[PDB]
Amino acid sequence: CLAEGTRIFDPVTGTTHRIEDVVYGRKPIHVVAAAKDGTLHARPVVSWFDQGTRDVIGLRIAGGAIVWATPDHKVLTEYGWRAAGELRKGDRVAVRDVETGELRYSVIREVLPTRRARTFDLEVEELHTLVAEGVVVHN
Amino acid sequence: CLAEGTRIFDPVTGTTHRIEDVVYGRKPIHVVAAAKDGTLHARPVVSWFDQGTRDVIGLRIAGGAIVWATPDHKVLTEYGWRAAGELRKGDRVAVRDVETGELRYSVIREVLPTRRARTFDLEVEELHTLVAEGVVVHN
Ligand SMILES: [Zn+2]
Ligand SMILES: [Zn+2]
Repeated sequence: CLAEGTRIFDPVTGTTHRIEDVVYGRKPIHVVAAAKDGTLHARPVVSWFDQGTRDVIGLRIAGGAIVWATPDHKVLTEYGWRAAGELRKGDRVAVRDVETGELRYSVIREVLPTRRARTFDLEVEELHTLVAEGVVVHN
Repeated sequence: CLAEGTRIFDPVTGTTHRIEDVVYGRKPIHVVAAAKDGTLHARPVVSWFDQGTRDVIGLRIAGGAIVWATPDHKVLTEYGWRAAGELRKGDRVAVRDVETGELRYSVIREVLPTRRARTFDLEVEELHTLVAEGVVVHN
C-alpha cells in the first residue's frame, strides 16, 4: 500500500499525478512499469484501490525522493523484490533515471519513522509494477 | 498478505504445501498462476516473504475452501481484481477447477470475522498471481 501524496509519473502524457487523485476519480492513466528482464515500459492502470489508512514508513532516496509506503510493500532493490520495512540506510533501490528513463539503483539516505495516512494501490496491465516517487515498486 | 495454513498447490509436482513452510525454507516450488487473458499456467516462486501478523478475514467458497487473507488482498472476481475486505456472500471469485484445471467462478458462502495470524507472500515469475485454497489471488 502507498500513502496519499505519492507521485505517479504518467509516462505517456508526461503528467505527474498524486496517487489518491488517480484513485478517487478512477483515472485511466499510464505509469512506468519494469519488465522482469529489468526495463521500463508504459502501461495503463486497469484497477484502482482505496486501501484505507495504514501505517507507512518513508524511504528518502538519493536525489530527493521520499517513498511513503506500508512496510510490506515490495520495492525493487539490489536484491530484487523486498519489503520496505526491512530496508535500511545504504540499501539500494531500483529507480527511473529522470534523464535517460532507464532503471538504475540509488542509495537510501534515511528511513523515516512510521505514520498513519490514507493508502492506495493501482494494478497495471501485464508487467504488474509502477514507478512511484522515482522508485520502482510492486503494483 | 495470506495467513499461515494457506494451501498452495504445486501444479508441477502435484504437491500441496502450507504457505508458511514455503516461506520458512525459501522453497523453490511452483504455483498455478493465471495470465491476464484469464487462464492458468505453472510458474516458479522467485521470492518469499514473512509479512508478519496482521488481520486476516476469511472467505468460505462453494466447494469447501476458505481463504484467510488481509482485507486488502486482491482476489480475482466476476469483476476482476478486488479487495478481500470489500467482498460479500454471493460474490463470485475466480478459482481453479480441481478437475479440468480451468478458471471459473464460485460463490462465496460466508465471509468470516477478522483475526490475528502470521501472514506471507510469494512473488511469481511473470504472471504475478497464485492459486491459494483453490482461489485465484494477487501475488
Ligand atoms: Zn498486479
Ligand atoms: Zn508480483
